[PDB]
Amino acid sequence: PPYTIVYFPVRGRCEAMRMLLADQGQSWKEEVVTIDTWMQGLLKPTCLYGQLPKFEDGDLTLYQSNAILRHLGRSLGLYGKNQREAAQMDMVNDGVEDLRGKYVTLIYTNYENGKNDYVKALPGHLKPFETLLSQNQGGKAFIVGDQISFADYNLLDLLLIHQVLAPGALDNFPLLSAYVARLSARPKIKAFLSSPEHVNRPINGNGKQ
Amino acid sequence: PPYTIVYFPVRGRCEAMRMLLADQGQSWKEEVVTIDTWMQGLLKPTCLYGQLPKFEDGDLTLYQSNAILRHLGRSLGLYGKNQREAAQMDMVNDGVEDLRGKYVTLIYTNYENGKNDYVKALPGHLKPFETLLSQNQGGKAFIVGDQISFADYNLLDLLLIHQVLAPGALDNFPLLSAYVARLSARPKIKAFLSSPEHVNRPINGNGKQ
Ligand SMILES: N[C@@H](CCC(=O)N[C@@H](CSCc1ccc([N+](=O)[O-])cc1)C(=O)NCC(=O)O)C(=O)O
Ligand SMILES: N[C@@H](CCC(=O)N[C@@H](CSCc1ccc([N+](=O)[O-])cc1)C(=O)NCC(=O)O)C(=O)O
Repeated sequence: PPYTIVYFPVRGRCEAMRMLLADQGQSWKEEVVTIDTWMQGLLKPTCLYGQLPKFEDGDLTLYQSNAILRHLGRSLGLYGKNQREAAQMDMVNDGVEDLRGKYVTLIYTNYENGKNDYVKALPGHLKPFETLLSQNQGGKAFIVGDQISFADYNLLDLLLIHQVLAPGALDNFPLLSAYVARLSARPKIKAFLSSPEHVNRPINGNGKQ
Repeated sequence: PPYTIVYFPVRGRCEAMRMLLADQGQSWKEEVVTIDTWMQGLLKPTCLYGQLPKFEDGDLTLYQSNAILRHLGRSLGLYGKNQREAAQMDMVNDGVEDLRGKYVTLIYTNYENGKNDYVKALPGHLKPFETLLSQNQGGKAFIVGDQISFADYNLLDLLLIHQVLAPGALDNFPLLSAYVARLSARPKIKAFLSSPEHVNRPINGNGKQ
């Protein structure tokens, strides 16, 4: 700490890290970058890869959302109890990222002509996570192990935005449905998902969801 | 150990982990999966996300090429000396993965009409790495710190395949140019690059590069 999130005024690739920080009783500063400011092209060239979010943790400045998540997981003790779990958490998080990428592509470049197809192939992309849960404590714990990890927050966010994209998304996924509800009931999470900062923030930059 | 790699008969997303292993004096098993076999539909359904590569350390089965790289780097001591370096290495690796995905799309779905534009935009995508190096001992050491990390093997592979795609891609990037020469000059790595299993193996599965 202190923690500072530099991002556009949307949930997008930052809602997961915010739930993590909130569920760990951490406070952070939000630096909102409007599209107008970004179009001026002043901040963009200063970003390592020309993109946001940008994260500041004390003297450390990071880019790449997944790198930020892993940093928080490693520093706040949300990365498993050993190398074996750490590897499994990375495997889970990479899967989460692959789906988010496709979700993003759908939202921003082909929403009206590709939603039906996307929702059609969605169960196939969610099944792996249902399987993962079934293999861990029968699915009554977390995605990996008995302790919540950064992967959980990223996966939770992914599942939540897909339930908005497709209402009955988890109908045929009992473990994932109970998983989402279980984590959403976590006091700090419930409070976060209920806060105005979160409610007032649109899921994506084009309003589509 | 023992290490087993289940992948297609290409370098693709496994050449990086392969150089890493070889450079660490490690040996492994190569289970080559041909297109024909893959189209038989027996292995795919058994893969966590329906894709390869698949990895086996003996008791632990992994998927996601970056999870594998991170796992090897973590268990073999190639993940930095502290939390700060590990975070920056992740930031590096994420950036490498971002460009690899675009590289992959070009080669497999739009090589002909997209190469011109891709190579034109390539300098802008490599610059960040040139910059990172200039901020780490003038680029005399590694991508992050002075110790080789899983991130270095991934970046090296990325730079090498782009050198074949666009000769002179590093003409305006002296630090990256040297970076590649040096690491490729490493005894274990140099031996790998000259091995028949590597030499005979195509970069991609569609004969393009
Ligand atoms: N791999 C990187 C990917 C980052 C990325 O896609 N960043 C986008 C924003 S998230 C998606 C997004 C886009 C636009 C808005 N908006 O409000 O206008 C919000 C979110 C960006 O910086 N775009 C600016 C640019 O490239 O010039 C990561 O995971 O952090
Ligand atoms: N995020 C995953 C992505 C894995 C991925 O894209 N895997 C591809 C192979 S690498 C790219 C590739 C494609 C084809 C060949 N080939 O020889 O025909 C080789 C490599 C795959 O399994 N495709 C099968 C499928 O989706 O059905 C990772 O990083 O490991």
